[PDB]
Amino acid sequence: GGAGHVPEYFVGIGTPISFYG
Repeated sequence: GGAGHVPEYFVGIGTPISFYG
């Protein structure tokens, strides 16, 4: 996400570098 709690790391690359909620 951006400032969430759970990691939005679902992709392999380095796109998802935040957390969602």
